[PDB]
Amino acid sequence: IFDINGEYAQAFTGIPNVKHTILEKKQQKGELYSEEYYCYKKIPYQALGFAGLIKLLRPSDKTQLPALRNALSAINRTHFKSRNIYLEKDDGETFLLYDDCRDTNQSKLAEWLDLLRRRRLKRTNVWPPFKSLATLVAEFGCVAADRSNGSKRDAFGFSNVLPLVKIIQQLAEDIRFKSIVNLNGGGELADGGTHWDKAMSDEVDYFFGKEKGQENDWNVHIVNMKNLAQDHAPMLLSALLEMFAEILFRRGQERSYPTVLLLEEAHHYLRDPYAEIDSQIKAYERLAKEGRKFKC
Amino acid sequence: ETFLLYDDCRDTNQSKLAEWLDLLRRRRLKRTNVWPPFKSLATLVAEFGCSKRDAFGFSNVLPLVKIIQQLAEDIRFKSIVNLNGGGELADGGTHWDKAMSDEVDYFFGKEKGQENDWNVHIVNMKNLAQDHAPMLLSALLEMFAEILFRRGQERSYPTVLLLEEAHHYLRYERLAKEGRKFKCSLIVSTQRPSELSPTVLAMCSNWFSLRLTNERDLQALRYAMESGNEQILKQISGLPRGDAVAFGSAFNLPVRISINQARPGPKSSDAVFSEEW
Amino acid sequence: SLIVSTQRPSELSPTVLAMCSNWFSLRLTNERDLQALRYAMESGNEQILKQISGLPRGDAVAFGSAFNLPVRISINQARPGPKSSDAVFSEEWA
Repeated sequence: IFDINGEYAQAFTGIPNVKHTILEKKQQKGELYSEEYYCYKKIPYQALGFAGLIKLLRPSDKTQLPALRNALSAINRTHFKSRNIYLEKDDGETFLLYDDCRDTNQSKLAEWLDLLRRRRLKRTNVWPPFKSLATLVAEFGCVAADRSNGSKRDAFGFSNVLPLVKIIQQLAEDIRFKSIVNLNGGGELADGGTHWDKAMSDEVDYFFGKEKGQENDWNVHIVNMKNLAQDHAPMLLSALLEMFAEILFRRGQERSYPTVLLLEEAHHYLRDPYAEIDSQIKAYERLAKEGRKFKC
Repeated sequence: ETFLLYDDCRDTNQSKLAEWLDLLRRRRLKRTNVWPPFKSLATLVAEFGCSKRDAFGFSNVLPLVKIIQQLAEDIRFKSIVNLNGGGELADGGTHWDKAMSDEVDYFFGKEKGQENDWNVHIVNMKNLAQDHAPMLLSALLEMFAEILFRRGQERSYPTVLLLEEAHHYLRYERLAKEGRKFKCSLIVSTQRPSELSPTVLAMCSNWFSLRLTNERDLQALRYAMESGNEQILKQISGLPRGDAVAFGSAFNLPVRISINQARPGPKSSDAVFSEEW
Repeated sequence: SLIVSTQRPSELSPTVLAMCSNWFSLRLTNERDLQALRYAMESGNEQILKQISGLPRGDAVAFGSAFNLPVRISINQARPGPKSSDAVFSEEWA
């Protein structure tokens, strides 16, 4: 059941074999079922998705699309520190700089692009801070390298991207959204080289469940909250539909578990009236189509 | 002299790019013997989006390139279209006809005079996404019609087509009209006739109607009759399962026929909720 | 002078059918076509109209300014006739 407003909790007291969640310790038969037995759950900012991040970035200004695409595409093979903007040398020597914005040895961007397309560069195994994406976005577009033995600085591009940088950083500087994200981190990494499979298997196993022949602890998954967002809640609720549709399609007929959903008040969030993009329409249309293929 | 096209709007040697684009316009290059990938068109569009240059002019081409870059990577669409490329190309200016003809000959039977290794061509498409299905199916149908136009009657053979749930993809429209001329036949099966094309229904010469309840479905079907009567429309609303009402050019009077059962039955898979436990 | 041959009176331009001094009508079961014809039908003639909905093969109703009075005509076959192709799929599937 995918609740929206917190009123069904009143009448559902005293039901055996129920897993309860609101927005490790497991109890069982022999203990009464009552209130004030709630848990918490947090969603990170990486789970929104590549298409979701693109939609929230809403690139509709000149040549910002290639910059955003390459900024999002240049995260696994980028060397960056907290406050040290320098270019890693292949030979080994280090020429340190300062925080000042000055053009130095940046002509090797072509070499870095060729090397990262070759897929023989050192990778990054840390959890990227949110401000890293903003730094990468701000970095591209400003510098325009010359053809040979020269440089050119243009303030027109900086003026054009000033609305871009303000709209991307001011909205990210918010407090209403900040109360539902957890930064504890400290997960674990699996070796073998197929870690990309793990990066999706973890959530499809924990949040969605296992396949037949295996054992999962929770059998019902209630989602309910009191805090509501006027312009952000429907997107986040619809954000879960695209990932679920992708998971259901990839599962195939080999693995498929029956699921009964009870989404409520669809017209509030299924079709948002202040948005023009029709991407979500195909998303829930495909989800509805997939509801027929298997037991859903 | 060697030149390469870039990806991230790279500006390199713009003085000699003008002669490159002029030669490309006048076609003074070397022919390629392989099929480029589908993103080659996107790269060409980026190159052609374009002394000093103004970003205002280049800003006009963002929607198509962003749509292409947001649609190509999807597994659902990539599961259907083959983007391997690199196919062998013949020398000349009739490459399109060969590529069309190969697929048409393989999929929709062969030309008159050539023996075939089959007589029934069953096609299973249950995983195809209906968001992209109608355009592909309509394109295939119109390509078949365009190929059939050149064939003529003297080089054609009788063909029969069966289409279940045809209202989804029947929505480009010349196949039905030219079917009589090019010796073709069709069978339309559907469940909501209100969505059927207004012209396609009138062309049909025989009618089989089962239990149909909605007024709008029987409001338009009333409007598109040519050889029926008004004395059987009442029994439509209460037709039992397995009973049909027929009127056309095969019966002197309309007949209430109970259809015989054909063995074996079709693949009707039932999701049992108690066996799986 | 013009001769109009058609099967859908509702698909004709409404101002050209009324200009025709004479008329003909073979079997027509669609009510919307019969109503369109009756919109330009001579008054006082109703019994022959009931045959129009049920005229058998090759029967015509003649009413106009070139006939003494309406009559149900049995048209006679002319030899040779039209092409009458009507391609048959059994003969090529033997």
